[PDB]
Amino acid sequence: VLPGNGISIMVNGCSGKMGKAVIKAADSAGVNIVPISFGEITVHGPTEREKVLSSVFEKHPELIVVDYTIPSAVNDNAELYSKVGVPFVMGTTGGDRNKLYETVEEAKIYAVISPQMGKQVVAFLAAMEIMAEQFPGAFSGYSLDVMESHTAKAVISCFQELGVSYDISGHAFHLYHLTSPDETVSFEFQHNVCGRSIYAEGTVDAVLFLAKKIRLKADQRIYNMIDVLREGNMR
Amino acid sequence: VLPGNGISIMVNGCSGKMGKAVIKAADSAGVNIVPISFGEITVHGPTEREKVLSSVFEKHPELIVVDYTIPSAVNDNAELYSKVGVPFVMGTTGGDRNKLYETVEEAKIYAVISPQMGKQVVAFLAAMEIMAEQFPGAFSGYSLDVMESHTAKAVISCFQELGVSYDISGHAFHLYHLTSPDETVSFEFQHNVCGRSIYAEGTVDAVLFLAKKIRLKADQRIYNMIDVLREGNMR
Amino acid sequence: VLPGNGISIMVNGCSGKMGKAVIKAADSAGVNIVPISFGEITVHGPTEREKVLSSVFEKHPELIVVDYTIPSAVNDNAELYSKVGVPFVMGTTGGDRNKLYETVEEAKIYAVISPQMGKQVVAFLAAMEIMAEQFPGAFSGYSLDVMESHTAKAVISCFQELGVSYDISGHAFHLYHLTSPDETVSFEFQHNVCGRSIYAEGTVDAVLFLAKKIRLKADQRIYNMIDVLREGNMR
Amino acid sequence: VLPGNGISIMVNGCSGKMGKAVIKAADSAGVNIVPISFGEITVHGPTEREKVLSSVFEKHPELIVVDYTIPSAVNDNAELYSKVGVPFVMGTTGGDRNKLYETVEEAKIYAVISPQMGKQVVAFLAAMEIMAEQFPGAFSGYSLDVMESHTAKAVISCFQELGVSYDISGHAFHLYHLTSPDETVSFEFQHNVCGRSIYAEGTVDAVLFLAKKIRLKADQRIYNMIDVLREGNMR
Repeated sequence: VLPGNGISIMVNGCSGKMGKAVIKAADSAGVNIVPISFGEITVHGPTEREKVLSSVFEKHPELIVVDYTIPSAVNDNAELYSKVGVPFVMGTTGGDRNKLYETVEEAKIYAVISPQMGKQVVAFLAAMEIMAEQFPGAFSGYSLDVMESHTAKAVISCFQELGVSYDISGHAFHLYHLTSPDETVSFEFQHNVCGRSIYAEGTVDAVLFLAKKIRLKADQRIYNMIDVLREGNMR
Repeated sequence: VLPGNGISIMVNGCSGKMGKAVIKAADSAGVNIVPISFGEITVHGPTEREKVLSSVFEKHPELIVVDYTIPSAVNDNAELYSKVGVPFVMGTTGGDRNKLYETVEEAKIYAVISPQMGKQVVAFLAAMEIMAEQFPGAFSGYSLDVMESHTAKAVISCFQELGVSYDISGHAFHLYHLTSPDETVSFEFQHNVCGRSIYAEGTVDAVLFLAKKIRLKADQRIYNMIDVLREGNMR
Repeated sequence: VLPGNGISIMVNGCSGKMGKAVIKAADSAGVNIVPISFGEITVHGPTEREKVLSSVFEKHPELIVVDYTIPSAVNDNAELYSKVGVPFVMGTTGGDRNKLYETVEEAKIYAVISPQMGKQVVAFLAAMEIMAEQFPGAFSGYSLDVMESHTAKAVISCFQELGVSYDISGHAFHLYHLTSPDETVSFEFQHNVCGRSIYAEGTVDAVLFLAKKIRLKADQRIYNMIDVLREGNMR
Repeated sequence: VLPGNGISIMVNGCSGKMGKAVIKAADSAGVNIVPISFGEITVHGPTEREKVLSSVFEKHPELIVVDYTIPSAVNDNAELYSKVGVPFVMGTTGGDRNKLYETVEEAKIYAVISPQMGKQVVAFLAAMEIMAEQFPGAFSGYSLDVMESHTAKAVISCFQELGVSYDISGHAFHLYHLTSPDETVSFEFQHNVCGRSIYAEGTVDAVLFLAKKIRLKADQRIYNMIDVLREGNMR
């Protein structure tokens, strides 16, 4: 019995390398994928939007849209989902973020919105944010050195809250090096991603997460990746 | 105005390389160090224990003992502090741990007891324990590889709680490597300590922490390093 | 003036993810790519091999074949190149390696044969082999720990020659950790590859290398990646 | 049969933390240590230098001096050894280096002079220098990032010779990170030392090395750590 069993997604972003990875991952999970898309699959022109989508959501009431698109399209693509009344999971970056949440909360529609869908990265982030809030000053006097490439903005925000001083594509690489005042203690965290699979699997995870909240007819309609993580592994 | 200003410690362990590091660190903090010790400083024979110590604690009511000693001496050295009524900070390992806490709670005496006093290591531990409890399963399917040398037992306990599979001297070294199922994501944590300075500074930290709880006449008498970390930097 | 300027390759392996990366890299270098292939490009059936290829090599005398194929095809695909008399660069693994060199040396034909074409990896290898031969025993008594994933067989051969004790897809990851006897010294080497671009660029490098040896009418006909590295950067 | 068996050293630097580590290491190797010293052991005033030392070197013809001292004392302490005619191993930094070699080559006296005595560090250096000279340009276009603390000047000299772009106490730490142009390949070297034991053991190694060259009545009188490494492990 697959866990995606009984769930359908529409993947608006079918051509992007991200969209593909999502398709691959959803297919593994047993999530069925409807063969229509927007701006094997039949892609659709950017007119007649409501009617194509309303009639899919009518034919597939278990449908959840996945949106991985363009910052200019966010506020537009969200105004569409809310008028049709279909839940969605959106990891796209950009747009009037305040207007985008406004749109969805007036619609009382169900959604997961997180510009970052690598759920393992989020967890490490959240730990280092809990640590910074629970144990203020614990690393007072330590220095931080960073190497990166082409997210780490919160990480430095935490280490400052912890008392430290400091000055989607293929690969990503992050290295953070904590040194003690007398330089006799070093901590080092290092992070390598090759591909977008980690983001796919987290998108699928939000999907499965969000199907459950719909089914349970939950009162909160809008969720983030931390919400997803707290539910536990649904796989 | 130093923060150790107004605080005195007796360092039972004056000859151990640890004891020295504590002395060095306490001296930096402005903590005054009484020149008597047990089993520059005048070391004392293991008889007449109560009287030597009672008359120091009478002469120095702001005294806090620091104990870094032998596992066989723990339950004995604690029964002494409680009869004199002097607060202590004990990082020694071993002994009947249940009998040792029993001894101190009957005395209603003030103490910090943590076999691990590198407070930065504790914080990382606590983050990874919060993460494991808040986000069950977040790393389901990841494999863990470990390299070590001559603590990491909880770390593997967490990563199992997070869904992962797996098979005091001079230096210490720990490396932990998390790999994703498709092996396209890696996290790596690495940890090097050279010396005992990190433990000294944390012992001093518990001391300053514990002076405050005494002064404030706090109701809880027995604390651990997590308690110390939650107070914030006192330096 | 591109450095691939004036050079043509045929890429037998046009469909493999490796073959693609080679095409991408050769295109950057200015290497022209003929649109025929074997077992945009027109792929050809596995019969009439000599005639198709003889007439390309007649039409394109500056042609160099690149072969990234199947171990069963090595000894066969090499017997073809030698009868036509066309230089090739082959990174495929497998086959009767002794029979494969026999085939080419009787033909007195020009070739680069290296199952490993990431030239940067080869260099590190060669350094650690020079070190092992020049400085026998230099790491006598050090221990070696290794983490890997899905090459490192020589690396351990070296470190044994240096006195140490020990027990093509998307990503690759290698970590090697040298620890001193008293465990107060650690060296750590770490190696991450995401993609096949590094192998492409080295294949192209052998190509440019081999065009020069042909042009200069050099007496040695068969080369490896070390030969390529000693020539210097040709880019 | 210890390998230091039959060899005696005088350790001018008996009080420095380095000198101690050397003593510890020489004692392990079976090297006998004479109980006189300069500027258990009896330390000597800085006058009557020649006579004290001439009469030790007369009483102990197998003596080899080890010098770990002050830059101002180098040129002076070397002029002393040469007039007495006693071999020495000197890792001290500073002084007129040209005048210091001049002094020793006129004396035709036997010596090892290397400001760096961690022989394992030297080996890695020499490999990366062989690599830079044998394979010019091999890392053309790679970027280099460096983290350090309180040597690496040659390392960057090599990586520039390899085509890369770039902008004695307790602990030491070095991390070097090589990234490919498309950022899909990373190499990382990392280096941690805690203590001076690694330098001691290399000093002892030069000593044993130098006893052999004396015994064999070798024609070259002045050696470096590379010479020591090429002999092989003498332990």
